[PDB]
Amino acid sequence: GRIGIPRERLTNETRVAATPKTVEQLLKLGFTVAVESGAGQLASFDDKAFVQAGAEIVEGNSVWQSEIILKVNAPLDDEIALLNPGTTLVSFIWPAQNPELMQKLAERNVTVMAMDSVPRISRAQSLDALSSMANIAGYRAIVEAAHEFGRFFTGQITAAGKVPPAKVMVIGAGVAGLAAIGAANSLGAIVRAFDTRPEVKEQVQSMGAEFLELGDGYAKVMSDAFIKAEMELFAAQAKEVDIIVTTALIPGKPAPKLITREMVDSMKAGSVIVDLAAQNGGNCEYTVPGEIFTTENGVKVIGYTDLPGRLPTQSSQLYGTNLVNLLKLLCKEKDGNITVDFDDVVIRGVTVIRAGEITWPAPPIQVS
Amino acid sequence: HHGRIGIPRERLTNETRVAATPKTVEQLLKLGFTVAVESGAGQLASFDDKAFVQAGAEIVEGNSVWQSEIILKVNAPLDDEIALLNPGTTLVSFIWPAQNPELMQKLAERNVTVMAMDSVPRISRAQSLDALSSMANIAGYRAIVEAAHEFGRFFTGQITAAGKVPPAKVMVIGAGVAGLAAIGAANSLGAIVRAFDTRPEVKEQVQSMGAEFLELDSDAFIKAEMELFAAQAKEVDIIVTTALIPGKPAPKLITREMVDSMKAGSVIVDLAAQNGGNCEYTVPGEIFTTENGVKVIGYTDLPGRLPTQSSQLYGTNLVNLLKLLCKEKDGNITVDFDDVVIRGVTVIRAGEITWPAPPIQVSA
Repeated sequence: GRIGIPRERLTNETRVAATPKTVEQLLKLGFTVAVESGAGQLASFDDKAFVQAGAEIVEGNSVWQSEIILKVNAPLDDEIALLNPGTTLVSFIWPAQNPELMQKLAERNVTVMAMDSVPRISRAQSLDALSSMANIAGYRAIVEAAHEFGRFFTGQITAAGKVPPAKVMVIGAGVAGLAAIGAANSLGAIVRAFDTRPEVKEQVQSMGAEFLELGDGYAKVMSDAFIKAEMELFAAQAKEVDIIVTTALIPGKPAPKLITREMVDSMKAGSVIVDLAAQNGGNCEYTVPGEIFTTENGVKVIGYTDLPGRLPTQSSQLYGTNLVNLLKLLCKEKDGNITVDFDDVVIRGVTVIRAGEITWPAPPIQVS
Repeated sequence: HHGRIGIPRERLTNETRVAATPKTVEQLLKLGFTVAVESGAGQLASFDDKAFVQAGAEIVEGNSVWQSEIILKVNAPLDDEIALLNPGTTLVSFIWPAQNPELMQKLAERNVTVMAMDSVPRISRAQSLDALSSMANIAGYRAIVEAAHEFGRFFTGQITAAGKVPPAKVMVIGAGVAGLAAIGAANSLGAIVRAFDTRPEVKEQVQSMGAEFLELDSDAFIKAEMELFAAQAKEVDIIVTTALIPGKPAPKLITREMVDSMKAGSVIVDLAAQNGGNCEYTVPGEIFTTENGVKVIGYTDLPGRLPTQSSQLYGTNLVNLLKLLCKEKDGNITVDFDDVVIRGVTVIRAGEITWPAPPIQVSA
């Protein structure tokens, strides 16, 4: 029952699937652990920190001689061949967006658990890698914004006068949005947030932010009238806020253009936009994914797509913990053995390949 | 023109600040002056020509800015700028007369008056003019912004579904203006802050910010001070060090061995870098990453990395000096050497060197 933690080989990836702390937890579940030399380096975990935790350090491709492989990103083409039959791989996969990856992994005769496919039910929250990375992203977004911003975020009285607080608008109050509201409010900004779902109002307000206000709900938010009013709201806000964080991103779909060139052009010089939808084209029309773009009117549009990789220690610890929590479901006894029980809707949801046969997608959850 | 203030574009390599903003321009006109800003002077600080024009300034090209009765700058004029200073002009900028006798001589020969913003006496009624404090305040804030950007973990403690994350631990060395601003920024990010200062009178300030005022236990004092830092280096994630006296080599307070003992991924922001740094690993102008994975931030331009704020506060410092110099609000400068504040700041008066000012009793 050996778990292998490979070094992440996707260029510029800084995260690792286990930390010294998560390795201790993995051993308490009866597994042994091998970590590939250098795997945690960019996340500030040296080989010897892993050895202190009770892992064995291995070089080269011998980490792939393991019953279980825990990774962040999916095996590259040249890593798929190193998966041996009967191995359980746990990583991000994105099966819906990667049919060819699925076929390649299936031929290897492994069991694959995609961390993007954890069911969004209450009991799976300790396993939800998407929420873990989103929460880090929202915090990191405000750090990135403070870095690029040329003014105090924090209102204060100095001898040379009273400085006002920065004004921050956050579009989308899902997990990333809320984290951004939280970090912004801690820095003493006047925070404002918009979300199409009225249910989140009370949550947004408890964090200290203003909830912005403008045939089922779905039709409503899709209608020309609502979309016109929403664009008007954003145009007006753009004129008075210093920082905008946009988070409206659905996996696999192009991101909606909520912040147009014209809105950004209306902004005060030195303002910052952090576009957390950059990996799907961005919520902002000026966004160049992977980069900061500066407009003619002096606005910095931040479009990095690796915010969690920019908090690599935190992301590795939280993601690693998500994996521990999945393995707690897989290994209820002492004991180092994995049981893929499809009667557990969380397991069923996450398991996208089982012994060489594609089991994705799972059915709608319908429980008695 | 008489009563015209010229705001030149800064020429110093990589300078992003400007000596006036649209808001200070509004204040300057309220004092009876007119204002010419050299085109682009505010660009790097996010003040475009149009914002100055909207505030009431006139935009001028290159040299025209020097045809003003008053010139406000950040950095001292370069040789080719000095030659464009006309007799009777009043120049306000950082000057650093001790470090620059040659410059003092060249300005004197132009028969100008010079107010050195580094020479504001450290008495309480001059706080609103103290450009050194404005900049130190900015640097402490920005030091924490740089630390958070480079740090690979949450500063802020947090309960998550995937675990409870403790807050970052921050040690600030020196609780003068910059140290206190660092404390404040770190607090805003939810960090546990500890601070050390040799002056016991800052204890209540530090404790009032919810920070721990570290205690000890001349060669006995230094050794116990180094033992505190060595012990704290093993526990904290971020060290901000601020022990700097203008014109003097910075004491090495954090040694290579101390940094070598820290948790990997830790960050040091060394605000004494411009005088060699308090950290032995510091490389002024750069981040140096140690073999054990600690980032040592040695930037010497923290205020230039917050240029909009730096310009605003410094520009206000200049307004407040002109409020003293222009009591009638009529666009006329009157230098009154009975006021110790003006006597201190005035380093050349109409061609005559007046620095150093007679000895004075002060603060800190």
